Amino acid sequence: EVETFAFQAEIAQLMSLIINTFYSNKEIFLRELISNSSDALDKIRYESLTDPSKLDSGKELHINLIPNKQDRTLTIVDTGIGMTKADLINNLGTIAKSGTKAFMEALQAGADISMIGQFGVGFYSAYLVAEKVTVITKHNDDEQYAWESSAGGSFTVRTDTGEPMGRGTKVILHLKEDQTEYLEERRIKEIVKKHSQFIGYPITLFVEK
Ligand SMILES: O=C1NC(=O)[C@@H]2CC=CC[C@H]12
Repeated sequence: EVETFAFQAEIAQLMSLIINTFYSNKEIFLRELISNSSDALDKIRYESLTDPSKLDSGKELHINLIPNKQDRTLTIVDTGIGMTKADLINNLGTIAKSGTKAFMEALQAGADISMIGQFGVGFYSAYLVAEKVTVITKHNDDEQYAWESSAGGSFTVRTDTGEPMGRGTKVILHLKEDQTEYLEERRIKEIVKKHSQFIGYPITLFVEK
């Protein structure tokens, strides 16, 4: 059972802008996704200060970067608070609507794509380097879901049958053919040290086989 939804017109417009605009500084996608992971990890850590049982699905708070040249995927895994089904369909899209509008206005005033995170829609910077994005997520109050979109105006949501995560979010970047440099270890290290050197959680860069 796969459910297909339409993006809001404004969100689809943002995705087309990111995909079509000529912009060479693509490497900032990693900074945005790492920052999204750090924000979700902050949330579950704060919630556990008043409720230790919220960590029953995993005490570790960390971020993993997993490149896979065989599948041509780059995966950003965090053990943060995760996302409910309403998040995937309604809540994050409500927030992204006003953030997109502010992002569009700033761009016409001289801002560039690298400041996308200041408007709360940094996730969509993933489409600078990815033709398809899959998001596996598990919230303490909901089931494990798989979100997916190759842009084009629609996204799908399904109950995930893969390996259970416990809690957190898994963002799988199906990279474009000419963006395979972000599967190389030295490139990922250089980007992490350049834009994410002070993240308050351990970032483990997996290496390939
Ligand atoms: O992680 C994510 N952030 C988003 O804005 C996008 C839509 C909602 C949930 C899945 C994606």
